Amino acid sequence: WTATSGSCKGRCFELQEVGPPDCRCDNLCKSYSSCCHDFDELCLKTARGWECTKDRCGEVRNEENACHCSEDCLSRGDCCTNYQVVCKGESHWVDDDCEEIKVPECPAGFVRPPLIIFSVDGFRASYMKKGSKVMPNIEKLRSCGTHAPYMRPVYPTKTFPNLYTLATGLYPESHGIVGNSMYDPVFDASFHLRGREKFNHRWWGGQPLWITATKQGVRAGTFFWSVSIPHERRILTILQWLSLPDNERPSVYAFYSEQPDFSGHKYGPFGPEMTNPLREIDKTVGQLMDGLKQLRLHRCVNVIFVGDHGMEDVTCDRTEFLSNYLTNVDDITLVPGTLGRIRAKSINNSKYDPKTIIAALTCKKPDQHFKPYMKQHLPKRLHYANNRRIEDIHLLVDRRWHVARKPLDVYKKGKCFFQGDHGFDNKVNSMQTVFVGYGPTFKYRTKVPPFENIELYNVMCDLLGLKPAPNNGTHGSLNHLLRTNTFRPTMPDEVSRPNYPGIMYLQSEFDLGCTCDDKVENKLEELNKRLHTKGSTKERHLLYGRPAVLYRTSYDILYHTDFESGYSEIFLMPLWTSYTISKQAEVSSIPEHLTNCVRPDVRVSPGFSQNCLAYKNDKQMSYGFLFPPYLSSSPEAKYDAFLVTNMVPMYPAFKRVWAYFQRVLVKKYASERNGVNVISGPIFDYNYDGLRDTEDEIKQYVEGSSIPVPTHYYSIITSCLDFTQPADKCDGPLSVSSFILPHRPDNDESCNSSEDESKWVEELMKMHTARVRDIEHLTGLDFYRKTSRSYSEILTLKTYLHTYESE
Ligand SMILES: *[C@@H]1O[C@H](CO)[C@@H](O[C@@H]2O[C@H](CO)[C@@H](O[C@@H]3O[C@H](CO[C@H]4O[C@H](CO)[C@@H](O)[C@H](O[C@H]5O[C@H](CO)[C@@H](O)[C@H](O)[C@@H]5O[C@H]5O[C@H](CO)[C@@H](O)[C@H](O)[C@@H]5O)[C@@H]4O)[C@@H](O)[C@H](O[C@H]4O[C@H](CO)[C@@H](O)[C@H](O)[C@@H]4O[C@H]4O[C@H](CO)[C@@H](O)[C@H](O)[C@@H]4O)[C@@H]3O)[C@H](O)[C@H]2NC(C)=O)[C@H](O)[C@H]1NC(C)=O
Ligand SMILES: O=C(Cc1ccc(Cl)c(Cl)c1)N1CCc2ncnc(Cc3ccc(F)cc3)c2C1
Ligand SMILES: [Ca+2]
Ligand SMILES: [Ca+2]
Ligand code: NA
Ligand code: NA
Ligand SMILES: [Zn+2]
Repeated sequence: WTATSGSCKGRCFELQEVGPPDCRCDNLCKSYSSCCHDFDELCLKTARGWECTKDRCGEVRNEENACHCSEDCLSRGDCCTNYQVVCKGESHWVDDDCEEIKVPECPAGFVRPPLIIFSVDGFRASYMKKGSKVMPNIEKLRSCGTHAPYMRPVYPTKTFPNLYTLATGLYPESHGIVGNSMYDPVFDASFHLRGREKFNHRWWGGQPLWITATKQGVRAGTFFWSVSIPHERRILTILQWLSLPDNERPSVYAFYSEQPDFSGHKYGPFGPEMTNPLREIDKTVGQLMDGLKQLRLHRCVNVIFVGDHGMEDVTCDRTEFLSNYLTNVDDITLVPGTLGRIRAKSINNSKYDPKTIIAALTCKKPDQHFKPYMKQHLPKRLHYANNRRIEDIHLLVDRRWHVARKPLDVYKKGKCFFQGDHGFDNKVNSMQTVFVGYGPTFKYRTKVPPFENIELYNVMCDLLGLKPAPNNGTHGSLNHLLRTNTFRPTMPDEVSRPNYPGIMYLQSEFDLGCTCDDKVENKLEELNKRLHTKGSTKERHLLYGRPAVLYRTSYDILYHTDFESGYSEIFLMPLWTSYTISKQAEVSSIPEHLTNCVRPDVRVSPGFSQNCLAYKNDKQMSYGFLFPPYLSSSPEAKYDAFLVTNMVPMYPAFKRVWAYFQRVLVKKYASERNGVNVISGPIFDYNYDGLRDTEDEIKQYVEGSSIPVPTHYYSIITSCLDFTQPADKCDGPLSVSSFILPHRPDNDESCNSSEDESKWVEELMKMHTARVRDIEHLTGLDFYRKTSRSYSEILTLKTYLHTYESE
């Protein structure tokens, strides 16, 4: 119930939301059908449109008008945005030359530069260049301010997850808005674009910027706008709020445009009909900036122009139907479109089996345009699993395609409406969106590399003097965007110090069931091999210092000629193995006599070692090595690679991947990058939360043993950004690529896996590309502790994702 017979007189776009049944006058009242009876008359005035003209200049104030051209409008804060231009001979903001804003130039009583977020729905990154001729205000923001060539959204690349990620700094799995449509089985409730369940606060987790601000004494404009409030009125409302007295005036504001997404769905991302909505958005930016100029705030406010996601060409004819794969299609519920999520239609159906659904969807058609996954097997870079609102079965849809349950769903929702959609994998080029920052706190005429939208919350907090709530950004990684207000983090403190074991065990103390043909025997070289075991080559193989262990554990540093490792006494294998391969390095084979060689490590007790007999008896599990024997520096150094302390558990199907990486790809990268440093290791994430598992969370061991089975294997591959310098003698910035490969007992993910590894392994690794920060979370390790570089620069490096998309 609403008693809509209250009034909006003096309450138009009030900031505090009043409680039912009392009627409302705020920017969401329309969405709730709760506005007071006189809201349209008083708060949505339209008379005479949005622009002054010469004949209105100095008019007598008429309070029916949408905006004002009368002499008193400036002091009232309600002039049309073109008032000074039409009536006082001033220029539009866009026609003024760019001049660096070295310091805020703010009116008396401003405590801090305000922040205005200008968010555009469906604004694909390439519109900045492709539409630049019809967007002159946006182009001035972009060229005069700080911009990225693009900004990466989160997955799924849908509106609500991405706008709420912008506001929170959180992955969708953590904030809880995991799609535009959702079912929460604990609540037994559904969230939809249409309707009323989406208003309940239990959907919306984390802490959005407006709450963060309010909690710390900073006032916030409301970030949401009911669809029927015209854009011109949204802008005039912001400008009116900016004229409030100092004690009442918000410091942070957002504008939201439904364009160009709305037209992009109908016309495609580059439809000829797209020119007009891009023009109209630019006009709106112009209104804002002209309005700020009238208030003398154009060199005071920080403005962020940001999109939520891009837009791809998608049509009804590019739809895959689950009815063409599954016999039992009426036993499932599908969340359809540009991603798929499947669950049982009835929780009472005990014949529902996800294994059989996954199998019926795997590599069935030669050009199949989606791939099924248990959510825990999705690329870790997506961070899309750890929420009960994410169904166990996920379909990753190829760009340009849709998935649906049955054909009747697509023509009874038989011709086609739409030409554009989004939601795909967030590394897809067409899903990338925009970022521009303009203002005193941003840099002048500065291009920055692409970054992820999860990082902006921290920066917006920095722009407002707020302490961010706990989030998934890496605070400091965007310091290079800012003139001032940088956040200067310290490196985390190492929690566990390593042991440095010497030779403490005799060979005969080991009963590991291992054998090695190594009984093959000099004082020149004897001292020399001892030196290697004490760390004499470590400067070459450990280039950025040893990783810091950020949790409590027992581990040993093991040195060798060709590699260094941090060996866990708890997990019976390395946490990390580091080695450098020069451009000139040669690949060799595993000699015949060493094919099955595993050697006891006399620095590590039998009790903290793996054993070969476990692998013999586990018919499912084999082993591999972290430092690859193929890249040994000499026949004698090769023996080190067969130490039991370099061994890790590997399914034979995974060994195909791993061996190709080690034998072929590492050397290829060293040739292309002028040497690489590699750090490899295991990851255990059995509860798919993106964070390192403790010992008691491990669900699988090598049969009969205490040797835990990794869920994934990582590698971090670092070289010199200036590739004329070798990786091991680099004076300047670094370049990195990394992966987190799922450790799976089949290659069902790769439909072409019966072919030679040269046709499928590298494609797999690109899909599972990762940020160093992703690996940090998953291992509790902190990398790049000892470089010549600034810590902020290193944080940027750690957040880099190598995407393997072209321009
Ligand atoms: C990205 O950044 C975020 C934010 O930093 C990281 O997420 C944090 O991760 C922490 C560890 O996983 C987690 O800490 C836990 O907090 C519990 C209290 O949580 C509530 O309060 C906080 C603070 O206000 C609030 O933010 C939480 O909000 C979540 O839950 C509500 C639903 O009620 C949602 O609205 C909201 O969207 C959010 O959901 C997300 O997080 C939860 C997990 O909290 C997931 O289940 C969801 O799927 C979703 O992803 C909460 O309202 C606290 O109780 C936990 O403590 C347990 O574990 C510790 C281990 O040290 C143990 O010592 C304790 O005993 C305790 O265990 C007991 O409970 C167990 C389970 O019932 C039981 O098994 C035991 O036997 C014990 O009885 C824990 O400390 C923190 O909440 C989240 N924060 C958020 C906002 O998500 C995230 O990790 C980052 N991601 C990456 C990849 O780095
Ligand atoms: O205003 C809207 C349309 C809208 C209208 C009425 C209702 Cl009843 C609802 Cl629910 C939505 N929307 C779109 C969805 C959305 N999802 C999450 N956050 C926001 C706010 C926001 C704005 C800018 C920004 F950079 C970050 C966040 C937004 C903003
Ligand atoms: Ca959107
Ligand atoms: Ca985990
Ligand atoms: Na075996
Ligand atoms: Na396969
Ligand atoms: Zn859309």
